[PDB]
Amino acid sequence: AVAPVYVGGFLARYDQSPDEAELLLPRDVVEHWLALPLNINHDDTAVVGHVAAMQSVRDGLFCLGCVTSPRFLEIVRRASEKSELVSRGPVSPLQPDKVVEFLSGSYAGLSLSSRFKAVALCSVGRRRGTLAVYGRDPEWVTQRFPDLTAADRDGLRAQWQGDPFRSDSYGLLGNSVDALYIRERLPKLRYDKQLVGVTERESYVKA
Amino acid sequence: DEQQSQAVAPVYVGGFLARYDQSPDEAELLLPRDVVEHWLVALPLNINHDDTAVVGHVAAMQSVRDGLFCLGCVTSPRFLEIVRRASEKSELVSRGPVSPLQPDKVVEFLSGSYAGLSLSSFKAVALCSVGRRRGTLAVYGRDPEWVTQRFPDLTAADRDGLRAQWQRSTAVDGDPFRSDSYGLLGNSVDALYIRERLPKLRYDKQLVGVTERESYVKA
Repeated sequence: AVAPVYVGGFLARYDQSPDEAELLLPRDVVEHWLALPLNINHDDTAVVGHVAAMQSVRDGLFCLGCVTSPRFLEIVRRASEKSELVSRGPVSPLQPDKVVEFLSGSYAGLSLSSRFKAVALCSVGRRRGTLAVYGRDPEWVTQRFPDLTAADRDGLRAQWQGDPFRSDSYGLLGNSVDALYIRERLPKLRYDKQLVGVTERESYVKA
Repeated sequence: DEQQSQAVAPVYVGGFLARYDQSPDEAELLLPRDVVEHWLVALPLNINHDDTAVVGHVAAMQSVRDGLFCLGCVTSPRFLEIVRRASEKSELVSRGPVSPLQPDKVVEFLSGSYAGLSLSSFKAVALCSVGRRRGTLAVYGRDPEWVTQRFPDLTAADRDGLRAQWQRSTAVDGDPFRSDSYGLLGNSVDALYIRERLPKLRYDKQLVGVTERESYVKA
């Protein structure tokens, strides 16, 4: 469980038009700019790992991150054991993985904060199509996305191939109540799941 | 530290455990007035039906015109301290309650997290994210009278009945809470996937008229 956990997904979809103008992120700007810390919902006292790769592809900006913080993984491990959702396990093929499943359930989205400053794991991203996919092997995670080509993965593989977490369970729990009041949280996540062709039938995605 | 102390003071919670005017689709959730009044020592108060998460006790239970109403008291020092620490790391709580009300981090976190009531078969009363029976909105407050007053359906007669009960030292209490922050965190992801959580909660609030009053309810 405490072993590293990889997370991948789109930080932005070019064909997607943001609601707020501030979330506009065109291809040329992204390509022009192309390690970023990985934190929990933009709280820089909650860094859990780092972005291990970023690739601008046909449909958007894809990234792969690695959750390495032992403190964070341990807190997650303990919490996962007290989750009814986690206890239900994944769908038929995949084998149970409490930590990966808790992470899939709690932080189902990605959020690129451009103050690029950091990638935050959050309950749902503010940009659509930013579903977060967790797994123990980065190849497997990248393979969860149909839009990526072999050439796309080669570029990503080339990249990914003191505990920074200064928060606690209390902080994560305080974050959880905020998550319950995010409007259209599940519909957004399902929309994202649809847009990137990821199913619960071949991943740990809970939405 | 002084305010920190107030935060961990007792929290009362009130609301209907069942609405006689609501017909549930599932038979296991049926709870008729005659059955309630017949069955009608303090019941334990727990978090989402977890025996290892008892946070207090029920201080009053009353069958009134519109359903079964109950009042409970959250007393566990450990649970309250956990909640206090988490409440300070919540954007929702930072925004505060509707104007006139005094901010109360602990009361607000409880109002946001465990907005529903769920009566288990009487064995216990559980604070949950949303109850399976409709109209089971949970209302938190520092004083029993105030909480009871948030419900327009209760008459002066109804309150006098409840009051007599809570003014009356339970067997539930040292600290009965045998869980921790990790336990509550684990449970919080479960709540994120309950279907139509917010709509149900808004329907509940309007059904019991808590909308017509001002409270710490976040839904």
